[PDB]
Amino acid sequence: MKINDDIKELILEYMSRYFKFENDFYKLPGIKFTDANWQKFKNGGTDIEKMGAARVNAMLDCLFDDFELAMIGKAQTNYYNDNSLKMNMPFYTYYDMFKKQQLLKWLKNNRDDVIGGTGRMYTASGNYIANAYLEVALESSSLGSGSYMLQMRFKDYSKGQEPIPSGRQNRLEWIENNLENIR
Amino acid sequence: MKINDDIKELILEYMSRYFKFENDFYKLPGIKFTDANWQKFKNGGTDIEKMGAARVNAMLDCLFDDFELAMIGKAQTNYYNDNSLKMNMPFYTYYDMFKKQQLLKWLKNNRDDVIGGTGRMYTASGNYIANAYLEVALESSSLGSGSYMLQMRFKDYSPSGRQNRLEWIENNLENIR
Repeated sequence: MKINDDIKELILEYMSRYFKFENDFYKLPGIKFTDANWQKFKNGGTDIEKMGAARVNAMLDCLFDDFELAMIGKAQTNYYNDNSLKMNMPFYTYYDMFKKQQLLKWLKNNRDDVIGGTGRMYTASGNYIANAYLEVALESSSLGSGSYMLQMRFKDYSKGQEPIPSGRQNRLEWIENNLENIR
Repeated sequence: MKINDDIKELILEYMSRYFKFENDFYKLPGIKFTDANWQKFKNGGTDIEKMGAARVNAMLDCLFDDFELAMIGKAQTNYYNDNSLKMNMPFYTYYDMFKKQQLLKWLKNNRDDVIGGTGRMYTASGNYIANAYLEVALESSSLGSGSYMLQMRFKDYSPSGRQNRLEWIENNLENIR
């Protein structure tokens, strides 16, 4: 893992995916940007490398599962050592591809260990964004109390938007039928 | 995860495990402390929360595999929500326990997939500390070019072949942290 402009672009990309209103994110405890400093951050006026470590890691902690933070670091290693990848796509897009390949690996090795659920997002005003993402985990990686060592987040980007069913088998089949629609 | 004093204590603990001489670590590119500022950092004079994000994450990147960085964050969630854990032990100690329990899980449920090898550490003077740690990974998690999605590091405080090195790990569970 390396903090740089690719990570700033990744944060801003994922912030826009989960948060309809930017202030629901940038006013969060641990992040707490003023309206002016937020705009400065979005527009390239603030070097993420020199920003406070707690603030940068709080933005990452909000947007990504801890396992996704490991995937970001592993994706960076692949990206910075592959000239074809750097030539063709920005880092955040490569990360989505790395993450999708991890899900394909889970589905291939043991589809029956793949579980999921709807994820919500806490806002600065003390409310929640319903259906912010689809949370996917390997059941065997359970850490107890709804925690999992291997866990990921996806967003449904289809026009069709096939309703995500509640029920273990129906959800696994939904995932398998919407692989091209989730990012 | 969360950057706080528990992480500063964790960095200092792991730095002491892998680096015989402190300057081999704190003078590294991307970390680059002066002798005076390192002393200030070491004895609570520098707030890690306010330090540069790239510097803090470079210290973490050196000391931990990216999968271990995920384990730190998951361990923090368990630790901050369990009053018995906070009462009895500091965070870094709990993290070693969380990590050890992850290894036991791999040995129990993914035994035929457990691979290992010697890890080396790059120093500020441009050389390598050859047997810095035992590297343990799940072969099926391979990312190509010696990279693995699921990978951990252990320090031995006390062998050729896959099932053999596996038996060494199983016989030295109490000797590694």
